[PDB]
Amino acid sequence: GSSGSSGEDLPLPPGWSVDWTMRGRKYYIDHNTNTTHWSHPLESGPSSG
Repeated sequence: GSSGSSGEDLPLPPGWSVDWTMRGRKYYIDHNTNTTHWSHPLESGPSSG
């Protein structure tokens, strides 16, 4: 099935941007709050809609 809950490339909100570090980790950046998150912002308590 799924590798291991690595990610679902969910539709990031307006203002966010994902980037891979040298090592090879995927992190999401929030330009609205100026903060980073290892896991998707919608995955853990999205509270969007």
